[PDB]
Amino acid sequence: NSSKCYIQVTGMTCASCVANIERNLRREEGIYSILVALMAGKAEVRYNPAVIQPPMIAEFIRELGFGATVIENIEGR
Repeated sequence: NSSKCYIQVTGMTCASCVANIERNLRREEGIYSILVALMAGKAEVRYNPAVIQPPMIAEFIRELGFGATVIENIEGR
């Protein structure tokens, strides 16, 4: 637990969209750190799959109409 989940978002280029997503994720009960790989069109959340659960993270992004796709790596490396 407390690991990295990778995400990609179909509109990373939309500047403030990532900043919105950051904040949104930041609050969530299990997120220790937000996404940032706008640079190349990825997102990297430090998440804690006990409370939150990875699909709920993905849902959270999709709420603002963003086509999120999610790559959970492993529960800790």
